[PDB]
Amino acid sequence: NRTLTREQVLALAEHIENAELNVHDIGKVTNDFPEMTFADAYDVQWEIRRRKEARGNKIVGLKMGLTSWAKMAQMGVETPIYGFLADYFSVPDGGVVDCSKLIHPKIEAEISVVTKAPLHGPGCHLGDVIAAIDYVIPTVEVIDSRYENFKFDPISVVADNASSTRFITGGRMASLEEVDLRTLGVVMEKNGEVVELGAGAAVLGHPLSSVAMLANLLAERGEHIPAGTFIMTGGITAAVPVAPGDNITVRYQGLGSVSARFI
Ligand SMILES: O=C(O)CCCCC(=O)O
Ligand SMILES: [Mg+2]
Ligand SMILES: [Mg+2]
Repeated sequence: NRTLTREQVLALAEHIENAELNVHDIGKVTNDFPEMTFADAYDVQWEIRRRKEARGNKIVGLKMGLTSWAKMAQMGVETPIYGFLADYFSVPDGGVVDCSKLIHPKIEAEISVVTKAPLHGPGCHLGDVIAAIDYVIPTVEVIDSRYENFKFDPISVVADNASSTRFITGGRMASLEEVDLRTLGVVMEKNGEVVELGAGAAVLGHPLSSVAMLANLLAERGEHIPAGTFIMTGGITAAVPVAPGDNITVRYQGLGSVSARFI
């Protein structure tokens, strides 16, 4: 189920990573490799992860993307995708994000979890996930595809680490039993006014179902979710462009707010 040579996997990972590291867009890689498969793209993504680990970056988490019924159908896929989170992606509550290091960023409000027991697929279900959740973390993702004008496809997007670039944590980081992730209301304000809202159910019907799905996806490569993993479960709100000068505040029902400023 692969079409790339090893040399191509290595060179594509360099090419795609350089676009993020040097803040420029690129053509979608499937233009040059039309036969590229999901396994190829994940090969490329995991190689970019290796490149970052090799230079000393810690991988502090994983994210899930295309977690909407609408999102999957737009992309012609039947399942979500995942990507990894490097330590320098992390931004503190109330922090300042430098847009000069971003290409064409947008923000999404999400809910994250940190696990306290390993999770394995295949066949991981909602019931398997519950006790493995330590606590939840209100999180705003900054997504920033390295493909120009968002002219892409899901295979290219996987290869580009699912557009990951920054994430901002904040609010109250509470045990799972204190929080209903299905009914969790989230309100995104930008420049002083409400611009988007949503509920946790927008994530596959339940954000914990996204965690179960992630375990199953990882199992396809013989991987799993180790205890202690931070997982961003998916977009609760629609993605919103951000630019220098913007202030955002995202309010999480019963869990405070997450804020950031852009320059
Ligand atoms: O849902 C995500 O977090 C990944 C989205 C990747 C595609 C995009 O850049 O819009
Ligand atoms: Mg650089
Ligand atoms: Mg996201």
